[PDB]
Amino acid sequence: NYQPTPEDRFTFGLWTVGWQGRDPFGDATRRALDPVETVQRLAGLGAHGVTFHDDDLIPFGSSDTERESHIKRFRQALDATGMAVPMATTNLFTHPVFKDGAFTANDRDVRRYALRKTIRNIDLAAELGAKTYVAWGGREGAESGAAKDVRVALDRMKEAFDLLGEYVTAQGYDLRFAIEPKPNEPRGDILLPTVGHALAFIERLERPELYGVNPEVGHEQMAGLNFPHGIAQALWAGKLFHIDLNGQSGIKYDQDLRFGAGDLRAAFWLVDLLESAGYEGPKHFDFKPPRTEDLDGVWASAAGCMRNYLILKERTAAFRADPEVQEALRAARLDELAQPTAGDGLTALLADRTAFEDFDVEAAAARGMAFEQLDQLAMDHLLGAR
Amino acid sequence: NYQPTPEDRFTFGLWTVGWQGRDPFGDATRRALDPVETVQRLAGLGAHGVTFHDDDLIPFGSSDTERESHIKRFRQALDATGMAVPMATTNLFTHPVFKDGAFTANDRDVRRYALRKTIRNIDLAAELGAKTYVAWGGREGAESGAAKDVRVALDRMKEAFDLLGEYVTAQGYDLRFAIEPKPNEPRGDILLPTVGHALAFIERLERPELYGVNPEVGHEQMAGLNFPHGIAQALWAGKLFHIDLNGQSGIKYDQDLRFGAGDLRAAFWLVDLLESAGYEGPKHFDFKPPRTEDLDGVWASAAGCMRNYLILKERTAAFRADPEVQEALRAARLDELAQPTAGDGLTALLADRTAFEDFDVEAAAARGMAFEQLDQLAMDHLLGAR
Amino acid sequence: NYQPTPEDRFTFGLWTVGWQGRDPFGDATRRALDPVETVQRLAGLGAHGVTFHDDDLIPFGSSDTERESHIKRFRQALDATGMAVPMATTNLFTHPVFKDGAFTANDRDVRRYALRKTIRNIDLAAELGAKTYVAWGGREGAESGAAKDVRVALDRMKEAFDLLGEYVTAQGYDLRFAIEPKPNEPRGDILLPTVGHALAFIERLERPELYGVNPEVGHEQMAGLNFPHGIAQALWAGKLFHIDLNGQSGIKYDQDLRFGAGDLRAAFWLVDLLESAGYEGPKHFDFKPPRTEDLDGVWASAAGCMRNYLILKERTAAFRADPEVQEALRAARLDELAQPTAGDGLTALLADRTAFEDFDVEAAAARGMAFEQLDQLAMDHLLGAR
Amino acid sequence: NYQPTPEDRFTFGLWTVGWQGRDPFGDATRRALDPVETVQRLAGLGAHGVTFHDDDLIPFGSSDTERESHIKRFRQALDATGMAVPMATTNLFTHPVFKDGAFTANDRDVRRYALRKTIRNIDLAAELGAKTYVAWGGREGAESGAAKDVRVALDRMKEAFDLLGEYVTAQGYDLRFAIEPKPNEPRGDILLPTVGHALAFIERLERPELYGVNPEVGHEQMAGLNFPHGIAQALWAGKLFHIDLNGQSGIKYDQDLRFGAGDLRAAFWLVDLLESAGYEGPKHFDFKPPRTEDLDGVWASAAGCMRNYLILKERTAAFRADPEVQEALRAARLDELAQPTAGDGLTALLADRTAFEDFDVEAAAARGMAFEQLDQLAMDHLLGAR
Ligand SMILES: [Mg+2]
Ligand SMILES: [Mg+2]
Ligand SMILES: [Mg+2]
Ligand SMILES: [Mg+2]
Ligand SMILES: [Mg+2]
Ligand SMILES: [Mg+2]
Ligand SMILES: [Mg+2]
Ligand SMILES: [Mg+2]
Repeated sequence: NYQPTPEDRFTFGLWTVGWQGRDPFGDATRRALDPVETVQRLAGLGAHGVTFHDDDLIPFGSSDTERESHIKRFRQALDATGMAVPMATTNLFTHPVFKDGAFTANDRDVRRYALRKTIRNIDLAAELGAKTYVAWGGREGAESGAAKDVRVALDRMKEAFDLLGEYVTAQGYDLRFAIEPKPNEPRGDILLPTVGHALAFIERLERPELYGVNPEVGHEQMAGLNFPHGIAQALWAGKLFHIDLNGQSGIKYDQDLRFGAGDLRAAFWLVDLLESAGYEGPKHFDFKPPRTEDLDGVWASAAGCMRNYLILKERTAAFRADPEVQEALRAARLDELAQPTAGDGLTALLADRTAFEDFDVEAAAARGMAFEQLDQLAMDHLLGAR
Repeated sequence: NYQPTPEDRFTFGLWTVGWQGRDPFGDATRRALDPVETVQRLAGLGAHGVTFHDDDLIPFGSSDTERESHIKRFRQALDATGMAVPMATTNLFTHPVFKDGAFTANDRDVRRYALRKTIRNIDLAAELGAKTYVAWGGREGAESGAAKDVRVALDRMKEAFDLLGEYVTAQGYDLRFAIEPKPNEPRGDILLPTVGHALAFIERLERPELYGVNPEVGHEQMAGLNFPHGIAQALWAGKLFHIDLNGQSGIKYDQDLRFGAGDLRAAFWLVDLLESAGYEGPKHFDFKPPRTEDLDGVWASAAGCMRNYLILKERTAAFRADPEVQEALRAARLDELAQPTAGDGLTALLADRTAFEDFDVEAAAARGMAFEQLDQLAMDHLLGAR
Repeated sequence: NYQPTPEDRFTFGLWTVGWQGRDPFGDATRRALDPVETVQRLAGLGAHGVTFHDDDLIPFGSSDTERESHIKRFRQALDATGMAVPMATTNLFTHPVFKDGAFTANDRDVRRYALRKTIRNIDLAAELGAKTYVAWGGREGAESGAAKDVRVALDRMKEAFDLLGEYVTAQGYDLRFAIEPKPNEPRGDILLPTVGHALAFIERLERPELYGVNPEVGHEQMAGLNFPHGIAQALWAGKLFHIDLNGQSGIKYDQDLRFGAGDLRAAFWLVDLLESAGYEGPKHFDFKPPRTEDLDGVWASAAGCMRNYLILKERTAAFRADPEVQEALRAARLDELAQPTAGDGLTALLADRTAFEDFDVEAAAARGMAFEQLDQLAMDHLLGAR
Repeated sequence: NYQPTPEDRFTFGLWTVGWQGRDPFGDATRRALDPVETVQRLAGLGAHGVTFHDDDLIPFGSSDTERESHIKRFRQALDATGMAVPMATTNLFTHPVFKDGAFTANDRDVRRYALRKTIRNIDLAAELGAKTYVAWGGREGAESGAAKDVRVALDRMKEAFDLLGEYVTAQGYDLRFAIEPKPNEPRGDILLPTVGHALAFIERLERPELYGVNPEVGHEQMAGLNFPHGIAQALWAGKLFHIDLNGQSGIKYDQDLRFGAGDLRAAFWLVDLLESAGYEGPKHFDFKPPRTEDLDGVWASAAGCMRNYLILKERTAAFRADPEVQEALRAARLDELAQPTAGDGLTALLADRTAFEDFDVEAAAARGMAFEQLDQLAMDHLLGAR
């Protein structure tokens, strides 16, 4: 059985299964969903919780009276189901006012409203229990080269994040922020386009420890990059506070496909890394069930997300448990890459003649890497052909 | 006249015009070049200096006797011509021993030799006058997911860089390091794949002030990204210690085309940024004159690099000098993006009702950005159609 | 003053200037437009005419009576402004019924509703005077491998285009069909993804003379292909019945930027080929005025498209008439490419010893191609630097 | 034990296992191989045969006498191992003389040397028993816009393929031609960039029955295209004369990875289509054993290719025979896609009111497609989880 138990820590966004199918060239094919219904039906599927946008839970223009009730209805649903809200975020992209940006919009009033919209939802995620607030600067970018000065916009993004962290520190909320990076769509080019680009911005902030990254599979495969390597660098820096799982079939529009689909081998490697690294955070799914589907094909696609990750857990664990693989990893000197290069020091490395004058480049170049053998061992494990 | 004077600070690599035309599917079409000849012929073209690889100046396997003379011949050429050597680097990719890596190779002896090869050329760049040493980890990557643990390899890259900075600090060399980032080719995926990815690694080093980035146009256009935005973030962090200029015609093999070719509009924006920012460093050209050309088409392609940048200097300066553009930039509230969002503070932003309750999202959303007008003003300036 | 006149045959879509700004992450930012408004304003901007989808002119569900009023309004505007309707097409993508395809939908009733919607608007184009009917299978395609047997779907695409030629041939209309190819978006992979792919599909039709291509610049650049080259092969086959001009900044989503932006050099080589071949057809812009813009920005974008085209007409003509260029071309032996390779015959080539035995292969290979000097001449002719 | 036998018709290139590791940034890492060595070793690995370039078997410049000895050696090996030579091709890319193209080179003497080199090796293939001759115009293309008039170059490609069909038709050989399309590398843009582009070129030939396609998986995936779809259109046109199996990790350089790697799901859908269509031709691997590997790694890569294929043969067959899948397909109405859209005729469809007036468009659009349940059934059939 590859069934999900809330111990698997699988989370979905209200907007995932809720996607009504309105694409750029077509209209909606599915009706709108209730947040309460989604929490309930996602619970019988084995999920651990749900994440949300402000605009997903509280309609825009809603009075405070309507707001409190939309929340009370949602909390009674989470309480009665057992669901969690590990993460929250702000729609700072859908409304026409967020056309040129939110935090980096050329118009100051817009910037100032984006901050107020976000601070309000931060307050909500605090009382609901969320430990991470994600930010996706989807509109923070341009289609022309003189419409935004990146240098000056990175100043307005720093300000906003450092203001949002001055509020969390003042309030005493147990929240840490996570930047979701995308290279294009909805804007032509987005600011902070990669995991590395956001990881750098963080170290230029005032309280860099409150900020981290929320990487998405297809957001990096949209740029031709290896998401597992990106997760590795963010792990290597301690800045994987959240992750978004899905599928992407090339360098094209953001498909937001179910996990496992797209590049299957890269999903095998992703599960290998997270499980070797001990990722104890939410495994969040940001997929858009295709507009050709109905509500039954919506829940089927959310169960496949969970089933596919679980099948990969079993295949990636069986792969590292295999003595044949463990011997092949040793054949490929992966054990010797964890050995420090110059623990003797620079002075003693500079006196090693065996590291230069008495080194046989030619014997060493003749040494094969045995990488092809290790890789077919992986493919047969992924396939269950062992 | 769009002629280059050594005040333009144009530099080329010995390997650029020296490229003999050996591609993956074909053999060389051009003969090898002498370093001395290249310095001389690049000097009559108006260049300011030349950069070099160890293996470009000193053949591999060369005795110390041969080495000193290859250098003495090169220095007499630079002295007699007036050429500069602003930057140097190490071939840690061509030799078969660097197949799986140099600094992050699974085999420790290889790692230890890569360091010794680099420390030797560092010494040379010191005495020659170079102020930047560039590192291109072209082989630091994989084609399979179990052949390299990125987390452990980033540990071996940190060690090597922190060892190379322990040597520069001990020797007292006026050198700062620059990481050249590439996403793929020669390996399937390379470690530190973007400018952001390298900018992050730097802030995880022990002496982060000695390290910076050397971005290349086509290395970022290979990933679908906007090189001007990348230069902006690196500028915004003070970590543009060097730059590599060329052309790339899409997400494909590294074409290393002349500057101006490829995405011409992005080269207009690149020159705009560097000149607005006051880049006072070397404008280095990393182009491979096509293998269909002869030595006369080699020097023509190096003169076009310089001519194209100069034509763009004149068009980007005329664009920002135009009152019509200056009015359009004000129409697009680019002046208002340099205004801080909440200089009144968080407390006063939280008390501004005009930033939330009394804000007319609808009037603000109705406001157009006038970005299309500013952009045609740029296109007509680039074209000289004003 | 590169100013357009109706004699330039610049057309436009009603959905181009009409785009309201709705993208997959954002609501509409602009109001809907009345076709009579579009006709009149683009007639003051120098256009030759407009084009349309069925549901752009007659709202979906409209009764016959409402239908005829909408046409009569439109026609009154055309006749008053002198603007013609050179091409028509059908919306087979916006409605949910089309979510798995129109002619290739897995359900037969939808495939029949498509042809009928279509034939209904082919009559209308015959009345309005259109000479080309364009078809774009944006919904013909898939995101999954067992959702569409492409081979069976092509039999359904053949059936439809062949039923559509039987109807035109029976009613005696002076209309020809053109296929707009696109590689992806809205579907994961779209059937007939390139200009070539549909050139081949056309040859498998019963009446292959009624069918050509509507290439769109951005569509080929979403697969990393050379648009001038593909147009060359449609010009060679004789199947360039219509052209759709826009702009694209690489392999991403269909940005539908205004013509000239994206890759200026590609636009430079398209206007060369188009004007050296005598494309007497309509120069059609299928752009999307960016959602950051108001209606004044919108009309400024349509102006840019036509201005940008006419500048390139001025610089490609000057290029091909430059005596320096006409000498560079003879040096690159582009005159000899026009000489038949073997006008003497097979038996004569096989008897020739100068084509094998006595051919000096090392001399031919030492001859340069002089391609870089030619290209710098074209770069300076594009930028007004000659 | 998914173990290959010659009855599986798995062929190989001599340049595949022969690759020495030379890439554009690196020297050779492996020694050259003797064709007799390759024939024998791949005969112990379960292959049906090998393929070859002219210069892979007869060194360039070889005298007729040296020529005949090389053939006789090779043939002795073939006859001893039972391994056949199913396809031959010509190297028209490695020598400098081919740097601007072979059949489309701007110089006529090179265009004639090409056809003669070629015809020389077409004789050889007729002797060795080959039934397909493949042509790959890796050098036919350009990096500049005025270096090649594509329309005139296509007239030179037509001339050549038509002179080549006149020679085969005169000598009575049981050989057919196949075009290997590739989008880029070694040239900036290669002519006939896709499967479709050459399907159309073939139709413009005098004897269009002697010409099919040699699609390569990685070549289409270097343009972001679906290889199973393109093969479907070659199977539909009847022009799939040969297939080249490898692996590719997205839009980058031709990695020529071993089959199975890159996108496993694409390989899963290719083996489905190939085995459901009855492709009786040779299953040819055009991979490049990575330069990180020794000769034992090399032979392990050829084994992987054939093993990976046979596993997919096991899982696509089980998929299409699963009774659960055969019910999912009927639910996705893939049976109705096989029903003609309008077997009743045009006049009967136009009389039908149930195809317009009385069609319930909102019901059809509310019906789901059940595409996600089908695909999870194919994901679990691929991974052995059903
Ligand atoms: Mg997404
Ligand atoms: Mg997300
Ligand atoms: Mg480069
Ligand atoms: Mg470089
Ligand atoms: Mg388009
Ligand atoms: Mg179009
Ligand atoms: Mg290949
Ligand atoms: Mg091949």
